[PDB]
Amino acid sequence: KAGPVQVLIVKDDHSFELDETALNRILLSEAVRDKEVVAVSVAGAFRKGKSFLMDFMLRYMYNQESVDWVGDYNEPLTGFSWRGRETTGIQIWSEIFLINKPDGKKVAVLLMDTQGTFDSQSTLRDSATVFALSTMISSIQVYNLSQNVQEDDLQHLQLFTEYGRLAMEETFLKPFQSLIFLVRDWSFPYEFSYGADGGAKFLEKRLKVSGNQHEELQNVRKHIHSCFTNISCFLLPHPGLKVATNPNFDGKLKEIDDEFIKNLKILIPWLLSPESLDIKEINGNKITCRGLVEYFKAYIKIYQG
Ligand SMILES: Nc1nc2c(ncn2[C@@H]2O[C@H](COP(=O)(O)OP(=O)(O)O)[C@@H](O)[C@H]2O)c(=O)[nH]1
Ligand SMILES: [Mg+2]
Repeated sequence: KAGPVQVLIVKDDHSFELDETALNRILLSEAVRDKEVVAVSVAGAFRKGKSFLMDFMLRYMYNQESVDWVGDYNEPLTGFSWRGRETTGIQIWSEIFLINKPDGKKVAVLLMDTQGTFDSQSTLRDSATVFALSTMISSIQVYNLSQNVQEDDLQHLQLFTEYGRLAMEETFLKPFQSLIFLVRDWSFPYEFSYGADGGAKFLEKRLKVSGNQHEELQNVRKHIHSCFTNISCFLLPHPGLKVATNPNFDGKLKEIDDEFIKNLKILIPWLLSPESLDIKEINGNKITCRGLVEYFKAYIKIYQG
C-alpha cells in the first residue's frame, strides 16, 4: 500500500518542519539508500492539475514495460493516486522506483509534489522557501503553470531560485540542472504546437532578452537562465470539461480528451524514460538517496537558524 507522504510543511507560526522520520523511512531503506537518485518534482499553485498529472506518472512508473501503460480506453483510471487540503509544502511518493539504466546499475527515482501560492505578499516567504527547497533537492523541476507563462510567474521563479542560491554551496557553474515550464491548458496550437517542439519555440520567444525590453524584463530572464543548465517547455492541451469540473476524476479514460492523452503519452516518458534519467548533482557530485536526505536536512536547517 503506497501513497503520498507529507515531508515538508509550513506551520501556522511560519516555521518550517521537515518530517525526518518519514524521510528516513522512505529514502534510507537498505534497498535504495546507497543508490544514485533522480528526483522529479511537479511544482505549482493549488488546484492546477498536479495530482491528476502525477497519477499518470505513477501509471508509467508502475507499467514502464507496458505499451498501453495509460490504461484501458473503455475503463476508468486504475492504480494508486495522490488525490487523497490546501497544504503548502512538499509531498513525496512512499515507494522509490528502482530503474535499471541502459547500463548495469540500478538508479532510484523520487517523485515530488510541491505546492504553494505567490498571490499575496504575506504568504510569499513561506512559498518561496518551499519552492526553493523543492528546486534544491529535485533534479528536474516541472513548473506547473496555467494557460501561459506570465511575467509574475518569472518573477516568482526568480524569487525562490534566489532563496535557494543563498543557502547552497557556492558553485562556479550553474546551481541547478533542469527546469521545465509545463503550460497546462495551452489554447493556441496554431501559434506553437502542443508538445516539446512547440514549447521550445514558445519558450525561446518568451525568455528571449532583447534591447527593446524593459530593464526589469531582461534581468529576470538573465537570472533564470543563469540558474539552470537546461530549460525546457512542454505545451499540454486541455483535458476536457469532464476532467476540469470533476473533483477527483473517476470517469473512463475515453472521457478524457484525445489530444490530451496523445500529448500526455509523450510528456511522461519525456520526463521519466530511463535514457533521459540524469543523476541529481549538488556542487558537481552525483548524489545518492542517503546524500539527498542529508542535503534536505542541511538546507532546511539554514532556513531556520
Ligand atoms: N483545466 C484543467 N483542469 C485539470 C487538469 N488536470 C486536472 N484538472 C482538474 O482540475 C482539478 C485539479 O485538481 P488536482 O489536480 O487534483 O489538484 P492539485 O494537484 O492541487 O493541482 C481537478 O478537478 C482535476 O480534475 C488540466 O490539465 N487542466
Ligand atoms: Mg498536490
